Amino acid sequence: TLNGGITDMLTELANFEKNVSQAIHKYNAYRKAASVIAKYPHKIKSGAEAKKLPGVGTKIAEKIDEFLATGKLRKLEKIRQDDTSSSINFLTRVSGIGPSAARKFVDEGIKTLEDLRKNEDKLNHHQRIGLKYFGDFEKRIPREEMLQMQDIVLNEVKKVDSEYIATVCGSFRRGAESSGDMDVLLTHPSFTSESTKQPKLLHQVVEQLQKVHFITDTLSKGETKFMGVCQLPSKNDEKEYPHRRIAIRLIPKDQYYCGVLYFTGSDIFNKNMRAHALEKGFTINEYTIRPLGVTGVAGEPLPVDSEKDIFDYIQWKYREPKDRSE
DNA sequence: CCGACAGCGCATCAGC
DNA sequence: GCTGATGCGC
DNA sequence: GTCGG
Ligand SMILES: O=c1ccn([C@H]2C[C@H](O)[C@@H](COP(=O)(O)NP(=O)(O)OP(=O)(O)O)O2)c(=O)[nH]1
Ligand SMILES: [Cl-]
Ligand SMILES: [Cl-]
Ligand SMILES: [Cl-]
Ligand SMILES: [Cl-]
Ligand SMILES: [Mg+2]
Ligand code: NA
Ligand code: NA
Repeated sequence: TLNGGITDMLTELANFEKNVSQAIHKYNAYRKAASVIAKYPHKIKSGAEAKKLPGVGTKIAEKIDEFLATGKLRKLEKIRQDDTSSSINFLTRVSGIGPSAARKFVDEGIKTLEDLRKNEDKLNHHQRIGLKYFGDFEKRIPREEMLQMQDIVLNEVKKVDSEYIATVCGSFRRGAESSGDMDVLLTHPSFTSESTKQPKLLHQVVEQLQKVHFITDTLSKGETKFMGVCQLPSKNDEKEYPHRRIAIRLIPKDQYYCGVLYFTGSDIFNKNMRAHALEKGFTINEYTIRPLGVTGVAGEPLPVDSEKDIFDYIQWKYREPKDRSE
């Protein structure tokens, strides 16, 4: 946190652009600016010293100069005072409600937690669960809790079928001391890029996790992706753990390294890496890395046997998960 | 300038 | 019912 | 909002 103030300001700017102006590129520019300034190993002394970083342009440079001078940003003062903005911004904190739905509620005059609660009949399922656990979802997960959750998830998966491999990814895999949610990569040998020799693969696991009351709620669910709610069991007389977001992603087993690379993140590191891929003439997704032909179209999956081969293809030295926290 | 800016699964709706 | 577009999240 | 060509 050499520049906690600056990166905070840009995050806020990013959030405003995304949630209020629905200007998704401004949002990503601000987020890239914050990321790169966050790993910059010096206390920034000026807008111009910042301009030197890539992703920091002129507009962001003046803003940073303004911030270093006054301790703030007037553009943000105004935004904070603007009732309709703060309301829309607030509503997009409920899982399942984004910039559009938030703006639509605020039009109807639904602009607070109280308002949301008494208009529940107006929410889709996801939004309704998001609201249920609003408070809990605001809380981070200490890694110590993640270790307990991991041990539950992996042991219950092994119980359904010892063939499953479940790998906790996301910020946990990058060694963070706390995580927003839990992201779990799932593989079984019956599901490859060549075939689905068994159905319900994800269902079974979800079912087993619900049966032991680990999974309490479902936000959305398909054949290969689950997003719902879970809870550590508490002890006698013991106060309950908060409810936690959980993602479970079933990926073809012969496509694990591309899968674990994707799910390990961070989201900004994934973006940078994939952008660099395109520059090298490749496209990377959670399944494969493919070459782009002159025409532009993606070719056939290159052979991959380690996270590192993907790094090799695009001429990046390997970065351990802990160093992918952008 | 000016186009590109990562990639995609699931829920919901429109239009048929 | 379907596909295609959009919203929302990982 | 920023950047590469
Ligand atoms: O826009 C996204 C979002 C997520 N992802 C990936 C990478 C990421 O680490 C993973 C899990 O997504 P999260 O939303 O859980 N972010 P993360 O786990 O890295 O941080 P945290 O959970 O601690 O808030 O899925 C993307 O590639 N693009
Ligand atoms: Cl934009
Ligand atoms: Cl400010
Ligand atoms: Cl792979
Ligand atoms: Cl693919
Ligand atoms: Mg996570
Ligand atoms: Na720059
Ligand atoms: Na939200």
